[PDB]
This record gives sequence, structure tokens and C-alpha cells, in this order.
Amino acid sequence: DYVLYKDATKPVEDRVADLLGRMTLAEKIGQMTQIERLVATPDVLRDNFIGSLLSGGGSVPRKGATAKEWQDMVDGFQKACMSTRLGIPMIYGIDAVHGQNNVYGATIFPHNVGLGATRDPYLVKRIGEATALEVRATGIQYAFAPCIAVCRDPRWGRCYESYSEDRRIVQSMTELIPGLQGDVPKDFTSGMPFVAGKNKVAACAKHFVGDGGTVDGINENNTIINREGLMNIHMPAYKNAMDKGVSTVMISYSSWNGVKMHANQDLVTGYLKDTLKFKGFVISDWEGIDRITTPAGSDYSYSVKASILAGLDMIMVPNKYQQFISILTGHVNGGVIPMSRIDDAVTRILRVKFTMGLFENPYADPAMAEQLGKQEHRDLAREAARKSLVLLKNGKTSTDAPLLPLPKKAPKILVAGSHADNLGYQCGGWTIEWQGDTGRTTVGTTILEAVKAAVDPSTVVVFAENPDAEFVKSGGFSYAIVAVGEHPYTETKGDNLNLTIPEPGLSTVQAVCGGVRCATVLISGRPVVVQPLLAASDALVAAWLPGSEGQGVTDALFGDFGFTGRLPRTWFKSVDQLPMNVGDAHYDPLFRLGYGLTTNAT
Ligand SMILES: *[C@@H]1O[C@H](CO)[C@@H](O[C@@H]2O[C@H](CO)[C@@H](O[C@@H]3O[C@H](CO[C@H]4O[C@H](CO)[C@@H](O)[C@H](O)[C@@H]4O[C@@H]4O[C@H](CO)[C@@H](O)[C@H](O)[C@H]4NC(C)=O)[C@@H](O)[C@H](O)[C@@H]3O)[C@H](O)[C@H]2NC(C)=O)[C@H](O[C@H]2O[C@@H](C)[C@@H](O)[C@@H](O)[C@@H]2O)[C@H]1NC(C)=O
Ligand SMILES: *[C@@H]1O[C@H](CO)[C@@H](O[C@@H]2O[C@H](CO)[C@@H](O[C@@H]3O[C@H](CO)[C@@H](O)[C@H](O)[C@@H]3O)[C@H](O)[C@H]2NC(C)=O)[C@H](O)[C@H]1NC(C)=O
Ligand SMILES: *[C@@H]1O[C@H](CO)[C@@H](O)[C@H](O)[C@H]1NC(C)=O
Ligand SMILES: *[C@H]1O[C@H](CO)[C@@H](O)[C@H](O)[C@H]1F
Repeated sequence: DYVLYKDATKPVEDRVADLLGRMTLAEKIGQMTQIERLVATPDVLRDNFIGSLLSGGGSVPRKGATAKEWQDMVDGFQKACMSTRLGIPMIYGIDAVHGQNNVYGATIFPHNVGLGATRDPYLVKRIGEATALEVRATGIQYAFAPCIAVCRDPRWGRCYESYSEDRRIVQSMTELIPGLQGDVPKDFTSGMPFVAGKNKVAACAKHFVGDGGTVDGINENNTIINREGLMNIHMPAYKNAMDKGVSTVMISYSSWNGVKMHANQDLVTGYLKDTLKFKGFVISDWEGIDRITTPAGSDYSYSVKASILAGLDMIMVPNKYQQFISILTGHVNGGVIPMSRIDDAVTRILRVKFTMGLFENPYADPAMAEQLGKQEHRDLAREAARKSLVLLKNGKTSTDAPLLPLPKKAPKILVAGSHADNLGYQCGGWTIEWQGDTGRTTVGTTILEAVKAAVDPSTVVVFAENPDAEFVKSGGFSYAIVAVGEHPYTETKGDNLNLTIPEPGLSTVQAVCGGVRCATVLISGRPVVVQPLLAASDALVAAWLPGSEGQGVTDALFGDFGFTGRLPRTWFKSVDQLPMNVGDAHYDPLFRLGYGLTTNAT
């Protein structure tokens, strides 16, 4: 007879109910499982009724794969899932946090902290639009973004994934969501999930909640603060995500007053679902439930019980799916977890899939392949990079002539530094590899390349990664552009207590600047000790992690556009002042939040 859930002209809620009512326990728990592509097989997917797959940092078909290669991979997995008794399409997720960054050739946009310095939510929205297209260009339909954490301690290795230390700024940047999913209708109810269609992707507000508030910025640690600050600082942005229809929400590895988020039923179910009225689905983080216990995974049985009863709907296993499914099944069979919990979880996952049209368009669109790395997207990225630059100094003294903008026509100029010609460094974490990488790992333009592409034909451009003082003094340079900074990092590998840039760095700047007037470009994912660098430089620009379009940097250095970016964080004088955020008690910043020198286009 007629099958309601397969009828596209029917309301989403009716389709969810109809399908849910035909599912076996195995099929229900299957929808709740998300596995890594590395352990997926047509059989595994079909036999276990897997509801979702993901690609972790660096998890790719093969180095340098094309958009078609990705599309074929995703489609392959989808066909297996479509072959099940109910034919429920799987939703493939990935970390497209500053472009479709795992993919070779994808446009790499500036990381969040930089986007916060632009104070342009519309720009960010546009970035989200370009990003969805490039993700769909690879056949993926779900992006684990935006990370709306409010980093309150720069020592956190994920601070660069935070728009600001000021919730107000982070709230405004939730505009990435409508960019990724598309704008919600005017009638729209806050809390409901939404995705315009096959040319958009499901978004993910992460990490619920207070991930940007761990002590000493220690990742995945404990966030000690009253519900007053929790709700005043780290919660706001989520309410905005609810109003903009964010499809999913990922839970943080961190704890709140000693309680693991992945086990906090009060927050996940009591607040996020019951209070905020979130209707989409709640997903876990990579082995998030394993880490509920300590040692991690030392009681997976407990992990499944706590997490599921806490309110999570989909678990990012992402490897031992057999163990996960076996255990969750046992708990249900034993009454430890009620069918209502399972039904609710499956209701939310299906709601999201139906809403985004997954049942209508389960497969990738070849026509979308060209979206990957499309020049327009790169131009957009270029604009964002330019706008994210924060000029901190532009002259050694009040009477010095401002060094920036530099002249495009000069007899001979020096470009130097470890970061002057290193595309990987310039992109930072979450680029090709999980931890990011060094060198030419994808398509883009380094600062050196951008310089050469900007100067007048007559301007001789010399490159020296680490020239000594004499080399500079004898080179007859008119000026020099020196780029230095942090190395790529992600999550815990990024935790840093001293926050000083690696060498050679300061030394190169001092050597170069000692010999000729210099413009130092600082590449970092957060504010770092900068008095020494400042002392030696004539002009110093905070470029954060620009992305693949380095010309965004030269667009400002040479005056095609004036600097407009403003510090989205507090620049400290010393690390032992930390934490220290705007509105604090002893606020004694080297540069207060909102600071930024300007220039006008020549
Ligand atoms: C402040 O505290 C942080 C850590 O909390 C410290 O930086 C970390 O230092 C760790 C060791 O002390 C280091 O861990 C080791 O890493 C070795 C390999 O490290 C290279 O490769 C990784 C990526 O694979 C990069 O992230 C590293 O930065 C490093 O990269 C090379 O760095 C050199 C020097 O600038 C450069 O010339 C190379 O071109 C560059 N190559 C690459 C890959 O790009 C590994 O073999 C060890 O087993 C061990 O795991 C950890 O990676 C690093 N954290 C990061 C992400 O930077 C700060 O500074 C230290 O930096 C290291 C590199 C070294 O210079 C130390 O002398 C510095 O103290 C701390 N600052 C201070 C003042 O203590
Ligand atoms: C926040 O981070 C701190 C680390 O600074 C966590 O505390 C630390 O916990 C680890 C283990 O959980 C302890 O290390 C050692 O682990 C081995 C494991 O085999 C064990 O054999 C040793 O006896 C020892 O426990 C470490 O001592 C401890 N350090 C601190 C800070 O006291 C803390 O648990 C984290 N908070 C949360 C819940 O996120
Ligand atoms: C120069 O830049 C400032 C701020 O960046 C701006 O307010 C001002 O209008 C600009 N001047 C001109 C003439 O465009
Ligand atoms: C855990 O893993 C997921 C998927 O790779 C990331 O999106 C989270 O930020 C990380 F904490």
C-alpha cells in the first residue's frame, strides 16, 4: 500500500512519524550511529543500518583527490545505505570550519578569530554560502560549523576557532549558519532545524557548552564558573543559533563544574532541548562519550548509558561501531534506556534529514564539482583576509612618516621570514591535514607570491627566509616585508602556556628591521608575546591565519585598501595576566579589545 514517508509532498513531521513507526530496534539504533569512512563498507553500512558517516581531520579518499573523487566516495556509501529495507539515506559530515578545508584545492578562508576582527557578519554569512557550495561540490551535506565557543584564555589551542572573547561578537557571527543552511522562512519557529535544499548544508553549533572557558585554556578540561556566567558568556550564541535554525549541535569534551558535558542531562535535555526548544539533533564529539570516564573508554557500557540518557541523539563513535551498537542494544533490551529515549533521538535525526531534502536528493550533483575552489570564492576569501588584518603599529614614533601603505614601485625590496612563503603556515590548523601542515599543501598564494603579483614590473623582489643583518644592510632595499609566527596546530596540540612564537622569528625581524625599514606580518591563531617584535618593527600587522589567499595581505600592505580590522580579543602584556578579558577587574591590556590602527587606500 501507499508509503507516507516516501512521499515528498507530505509534511516533514508526518514523514518522520510514518518512518519511525516501521523501524526495528536495530534500524533505530543504526540511525544513531555515525562511523568514520575509514571503517565503512557497503556491508557494514547496510547490515548495521548506519545513519551517518563522517570524515575526521585529514580523512580523505587519497591525497589530492578531486571533487569528483569525493562525490564518488560519498555516493558509494550512500548507495549501500539506500539499499536497506527502509532505504534511509545517510548524512555525511565533515569539518568545513574555514572552507572545505580537508579537500585539496578548496578555498581556504581566514580562521574565526580573524573573521571576528572584521566585525562584518554579512561577510561571514557570504563565507558560509561559499563554503556550503564547496562542501556540496564534494557531495558532502553536513558541516561541523560554526564553532561558537567564546575563548576566554588564549592559551587554549582552539582559541583561533573562536570569533571573540566577547559573546556579543560571537553572537553576531552566527550569520554563518544562514549562509550554510540558507535563510529560514519569516514564520520560522526558533529551535527547529532548517536547510534550504540540495545546494546548502546542515550546520553544527559547537561545542555545547562553555568549551571556550576551561581553566588555563586547557582543552577538554573543566570550566569552573557559576550558571550566571555560563548563561551570560558561553550560552548566548546558542540562542541565536536556535533562531537561525541551526540543524545540529555538537557536545563539548569539556566539563562544567566537574560534570562532563557528554553526561549533563540538565544542560543537554533540560536546557538545550526543553528550555531552548531545540528540535534538531544533538551529536557527540569524536569519542566524546569514551572520555566521560577516566581513563577514557574504561567503561564504555557506562559511557553509552550516561550519554544517551543525557540526551545525545547521534554518537560519533566513530570506529568501534560494533561495540557501540551491541551495548546500546543491550541497554534497551534490558530496560536501562527506554524506547522513548531512542524514539526521540531517531525522531530528531530523521526530522533533520527530511527537512534538508536528503530523501529527495541522497546523491551528489556532478554539476557542483566546479564549485570547489571557484575563483569568486577565493576573491571572497581574499576580501575576508584583507579585512581581518589588524594594524598594531605604523611608525616607530609620532613623527615618523607612516610606513604603510608601501609603494608598489621601488628599485629593490626584501621579502623574508619563515612565514613569507609557506602556504601551510598561513592556513594554520584544519587544512588538508587535521593538525595542518607546512609547505605547499594546496592551491593558494603565499605572501611572497602575492608581493610579486602586486609590485610594479620594475620592482626587483628578493626572497631570503632568514637573512642576517649584513645581508639586509648590503642589499640596497627600499623596505622589507617580514612574515613570522606560530606553526599550524589543532585542539590539544595547540595548548600553550608561554605563548611566544618559535624561532627563528624575532631574530629574523630584528635582523631585517635593523638593516632597513620593515613591515612585520604576524601569522598566529591568537595574540602572542609581541613587545619584542613591536620594538624592532616600523609597522606590524596582525594577520591571524589568513587562509589560502595571501593577496588579501598585500591588498592592505600596498594600499589598494586601507586597514579596517579591529582586535576581536584582548592583547596581553604578559601571559601571567591571564585570564584577562574586557570588562574584567584588573584589565591592563597591551592593546585593548577593539584596537586597530587604520589607513586609507592610495
Ligand atoms: C611554549 O610551549 C609550547 C608547547 O606547550 C612550545 O612548542 C611546542 O614545543 C614542543 C617541544 O617542546 C613540540 O613538541 C615536539 O615537536 C617536535 C616536532 O615539532 C615540529 O613539528 C611540529 C609539527 O609536526 C610543529 O608544530 C613544531 O612547531 C615543530 O616545527 C618545526 O619547528 C622548527 C622551529 O621553529 C622549524 O624550524 C621547523 O621548520 C618546523 N617544522 C615544521 C613541522 O613545520 C617532535 O619531534 C617532538 O617529539 C615533540 O612532539 C611542539 O610541537 C610545540 N608546539 C607547537 C605546535 O609549536 C613552545 O616553543 C617550543 O617550540 C619547539 C618547536 C622548539 O622550538 C622549542 O625549543 C620551543 O620552546 C614553548 N615556548 C617556549 C619559550 O618554551
Ligand atoms: C583537567 O586537566 C587535568 C590535567 O591538568 C586533569 O587532571 C589530571 O588527570 C590525569 C589523569 O586524568 C592525571 O595524570 C595521571 O594519569 C595516569 C593515567 O594512567 C594515572 O595513572 C596517574 O595516577 C595520574 O592520574 C593528573 O595527575 C591530573 N592532574 C591534575 C590537574 O591534577 C583533570 O582531570 C581535567 N579535568 C577534567 C575533568 O576535564
Ligand atoms: C579612511 O579610513 C577611515 C577608517 O578606516 C574612514 O573612516 C575614512 O572615511 C577614510 N577616509 C577616506 C577619505 O575615505
Ligand atoms: C571532535 O571531532 C569533531 C569531528 O572531527 C570536531 O568537529 C570537533 O571540533 C572535535 F572536538
